[PDB]
Amino acid sequence: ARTLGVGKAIAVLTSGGDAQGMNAAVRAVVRVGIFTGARVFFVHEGYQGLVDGGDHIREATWESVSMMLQLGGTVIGSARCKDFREREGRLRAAHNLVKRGITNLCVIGGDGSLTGADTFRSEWSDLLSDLQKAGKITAEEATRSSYLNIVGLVGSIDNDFCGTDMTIGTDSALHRITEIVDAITTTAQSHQRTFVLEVMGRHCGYLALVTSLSCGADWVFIPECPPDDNWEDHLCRRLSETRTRGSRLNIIIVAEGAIDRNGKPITSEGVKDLVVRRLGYDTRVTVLGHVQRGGTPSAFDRILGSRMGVEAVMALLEGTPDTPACVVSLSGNQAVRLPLMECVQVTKDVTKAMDEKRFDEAMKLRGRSFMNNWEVYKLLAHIRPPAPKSGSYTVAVMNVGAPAAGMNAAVRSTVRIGLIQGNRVLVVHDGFEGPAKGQIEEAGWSYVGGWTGQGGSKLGSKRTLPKKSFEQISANITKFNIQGLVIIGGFEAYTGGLELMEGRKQFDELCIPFVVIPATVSNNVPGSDFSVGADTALNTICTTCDRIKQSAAGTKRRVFIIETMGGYCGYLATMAGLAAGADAAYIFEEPFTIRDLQANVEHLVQKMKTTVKRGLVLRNEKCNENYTTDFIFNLYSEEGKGIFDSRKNVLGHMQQGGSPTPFDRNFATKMGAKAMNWMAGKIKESYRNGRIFANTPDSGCVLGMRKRALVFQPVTELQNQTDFEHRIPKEQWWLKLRPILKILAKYE
Ligand SMILES: Nc1ncnc2c1ncn2[C@@H]1O[C@H](COP(=O)(O)OP(=O)(O)O)[C@@H](O)[C@H]1O
Ligand SMILES: Nc1ncnc2c1ncn2[C@@H]1O[C@H](COP(=O)(O)OP(=O)(O)O)[C@@H](O)[C@H]1O
Ligand SMILES: Nc1ncnc2c1ncn2[C@@H]1O[C@H](COP(=O)(O)OP(=O)(O)O)[C@@H](O)[C@H]1O
Repeated sequence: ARTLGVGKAIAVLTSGGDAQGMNAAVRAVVRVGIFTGARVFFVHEGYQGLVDGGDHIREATWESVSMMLQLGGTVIGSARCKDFREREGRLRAAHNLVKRGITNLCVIGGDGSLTGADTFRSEWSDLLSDLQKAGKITAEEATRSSYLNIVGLVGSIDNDFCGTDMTIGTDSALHRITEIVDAITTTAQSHQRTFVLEVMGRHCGYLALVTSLSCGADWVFIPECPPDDNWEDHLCRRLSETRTRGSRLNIIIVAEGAIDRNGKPITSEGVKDLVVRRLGYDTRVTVLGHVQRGGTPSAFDRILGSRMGVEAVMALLEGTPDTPACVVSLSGNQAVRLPLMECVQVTKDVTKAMDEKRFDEAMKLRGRSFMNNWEVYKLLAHIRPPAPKSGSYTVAVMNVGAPAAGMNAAVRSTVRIGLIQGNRVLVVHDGFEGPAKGQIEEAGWSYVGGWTGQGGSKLGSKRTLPKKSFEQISANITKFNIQGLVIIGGFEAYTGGLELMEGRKQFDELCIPFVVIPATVSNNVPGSDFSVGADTALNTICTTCDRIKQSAAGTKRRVFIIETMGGYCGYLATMAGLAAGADAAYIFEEPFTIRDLQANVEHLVQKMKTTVKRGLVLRNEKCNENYTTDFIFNLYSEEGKGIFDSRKNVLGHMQQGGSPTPFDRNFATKMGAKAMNWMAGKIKESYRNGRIFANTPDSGCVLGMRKRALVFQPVTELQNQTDFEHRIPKEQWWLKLRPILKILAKYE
């Protein structure tokens, strides 16, 4: 309760380099801290200000952190303080903390900033014994002894720190690198242009690799897996092969830290020389640099910051004199608290691992998804397909339902990995209306050329179901020889999937296996924590929310009521509501009585009266049939008659050809591969009599992200896990957030 951090005060601090999201993190720490009834002190300019003092440590006020969520970089400012690397420095800062009573330290930094704080709470003890030779009164110390616990949120655009699935800013970083390539690409038309982007990457190929998977990079260079002997030619033959195969351009991403087998760095510029001294085409080089670090923070990063924030402050109060250092982290999509040292003493271990030419090892400590992205990437950018024909299983891929950003990313993968396996792959136009009307065709390796970035649905999707036309489809699945189905779509994908099983009872043809890759703006599919194209939507809501809000700022003291999409699923609403820091986001999964609405409006008002000048009120397009937008609006209006102005617009259904964000492109890529892979199997094990017959419920699935790993779940199994009238899954991880969303809004 709010009786947790009373008689307790904490110092927050950025350190290291600006990472879009640090502000949101700070804000969280400030507010949740003040909320725990504790006191929060700012401490400007990284570890410096802590070393310095007085003027560098103002006390934080609630209002102090508004207008931050969306602001790039750090407002509490960061520095590089070399002073802190030595004891004297600490003696100095530690002095400054005990002088103000602060006993809790929040450090939002990185591999370094972290290990600094790390090796501080460490030898803090004697630091006190030392401060007693004169320093301060042993009385202001007696009761401020062994309780200086510290936690550390990892900000970092290179996302290298070991232990967390995402560091703050890297999504944003990814966005930047993408926007460029996005452009660098949509207009290179004019000669076989060959770009050479050099992205951030000390001793970490993450942004490097990922940017390559989204762009459809022709070649990459990553620290952890050096090209070893040969290659120039490899890359030439490559860039050369693709030349004849037809191509407007080439993109060769290069991690900064790009080295060769021997450690003697491969230079972006050198790559350029090569590609020209050999095949010679206008080959240019760009070196993004310190921009990747700016721009405004993405929904994810705004959100990740808020989450880590609270996790930090909590870890800070629940702290103890018998507990080790905390490093809140995202993991399996749930916040964890990992031991600081363990983390650092490891994240470090990956560099050594690399120092010694032990890259297989380096690649190991990175392990996770990394290794996959790697293998999957090489595969998809791959030279080309081997010897086809023969008794190759043939699969069909289709889209079903409302369109999404990522569908093309998914289809492209599904097909390619398909051909890499040696299987035939048909492509279906217009979801189920497809096998039915029979608009099916074979997809060659190019059919999906550079789709990865294209939004909307190249293939065509319709949310119509299949039952009413099994005759037709079964007829076609028999004529085209479809013997496996990969369905990319949303609730109708799942729903039409269940509709398939039933068919297995009446039709032999239907007795093939099928996977369902979730692609829905709304994130309403049972089976996964995230569908594809959700971020892309969620990232557009956020944007225009910020616009609407931070606009017409002339009228001053005004409130906006915004209605987001998502049917009955209040994911978008809830998430955006938290990313654009709205005072309230009325969603369906959490019913509200008018006694609430009031308590809620008799609340924004008390704010529009004092501190705040702009109000944000988000409402799910279905949170409730009577308390309509128009209801909420007028209620919010009248009630704020004197005090403020207020307008209300309905975003409605947009993102027509909305280009998928780096994350959706990746998510949609990792999957369509993971499925065409899994399907290779089921078609294998479902063959028995020179016929293929799946009639188990192991075939026919929905592939979803489940707190930590993808899992093929059987449709029939999810049924009692899903509300069908509202078309929303029954368990929704994110409802767990609402509270933290109401906290940052200063409620309860
Ligand atoms: N080993 C260390 N001991 C003490 N402070 C450190 C250490 N490493 C880094 N720092 C501090 O972290 C801040 C920035 O270091 P950097 O190496 O840039 O960390 P990061 O990679 O997390 O941004 C500076 O205040 C620096 O003094
Ligand atoms: N845009 C995002 N929206 C939601 N979660 C995200 C986003 N970006 C990263 N994450 C989180 O980071 C986790 C770990 O990512 P990871 O396994 O390394 O794959 P990638 O290499 O695609 O990040 C994702 O599974 C997800 O939980
Ligand atoms: N797109 C790419 N970017 C960077 N390296 C690549 C790419 N594609 C292939 N390679 C590298 O080519 C080398 C050989 O490719 P591989 O698939 O192992 O077949 P083979 O070893 O017979 O040439 C590997 O080191 C692989 O990492």
